[PDB]
Amino acid sequence: VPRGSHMIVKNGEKWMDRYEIDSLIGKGSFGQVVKAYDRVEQEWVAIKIIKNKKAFLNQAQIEVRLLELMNKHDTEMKYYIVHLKRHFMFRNHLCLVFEMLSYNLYDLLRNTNFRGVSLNLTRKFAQQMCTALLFLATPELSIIHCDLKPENILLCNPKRSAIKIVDFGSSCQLGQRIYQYIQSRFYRSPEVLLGMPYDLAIDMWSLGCILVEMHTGEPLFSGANEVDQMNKIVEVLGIPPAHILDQAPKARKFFEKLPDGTWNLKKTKDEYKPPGTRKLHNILGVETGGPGGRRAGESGHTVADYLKFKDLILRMLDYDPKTRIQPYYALQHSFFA
Ligand SMILES: Nc1nc2[nH]ccc2c(=O)[nH]1
Repeated sequence: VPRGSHMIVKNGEKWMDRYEIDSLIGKGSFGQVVKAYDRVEQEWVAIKIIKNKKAFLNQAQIEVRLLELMNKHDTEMKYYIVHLKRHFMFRNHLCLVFEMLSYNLYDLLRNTNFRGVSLNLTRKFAQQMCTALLFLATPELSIIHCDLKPENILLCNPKRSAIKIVDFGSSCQLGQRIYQYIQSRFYRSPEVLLGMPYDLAIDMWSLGCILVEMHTGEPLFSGANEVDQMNKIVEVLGIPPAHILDQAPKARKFFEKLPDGTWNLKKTKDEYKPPGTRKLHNILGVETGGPGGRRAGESGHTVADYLKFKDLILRMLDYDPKTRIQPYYALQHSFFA
């Protein structure tokens, strides 16, 4: 019995007279992902190999149950979610066989030297992500991904705009509270930072953050820790509404209630732009040629196009999860007309 939790996988070995192991795609907390040729089906697959560790086996069983639930649906909207072909035990590890995709949206931004992709390509990603979130919001699914980020959105083909969401390992269904901290910090909603109840609206928050980053090349809210994160959110969006902070278990981690009942930022131990003064209108360069002025004298980047993009993003970054724009209504926005 091996001492380590990982599977030993040798490039070029063949599993079960079927899978020809090519190479390592990625390592993660869960285990590893290997590129393999399925000689039976004559196609590339990505095999996600789960560590022999109880916590990761449990996350992976949730992942399998949620992906299989999604597969029973007929709608074309299910094809924005990575397809689980099958799963098996091999050398005492749970192995999930996925369709093979191309590189992730972070890799795409790196290939721009972090100058961002066009507003036209951003629009195509936005429309597909809003469709994927509408699918997850189907009542019988009610799935919260809980870890949307550029690294978890993959292109199907390196020369095309089609994308899929991957990695439902941290996912849950509406009403569940499983993990103490959720979402990647730069993409983490205010309700999660505040220790408030969370629903599918946390994934729309993440999507808003992602789409700005895809066009500017830089994360909207690049916090070094939860306090720095909330402070970067407040630079752009102002102090959250009182009706939210008055109910937030962790309001006093970031804010302080003054004698008159109004909320301000908490005093530091002893630097940010004043609340609401880092305007998204200027981050996007709506009137000034887009990010860094670089989109002036290119088509598809008009002031009208930028106002529609800014307006949709600010509806996705509503502090109030009850009023934040829902996928069904985001798809009807004039940005997609
Ligand atoms: N390239 C690639 N394809 C994949 N499909 C499913 C997961 C995954 C991945 O991590 N990389």
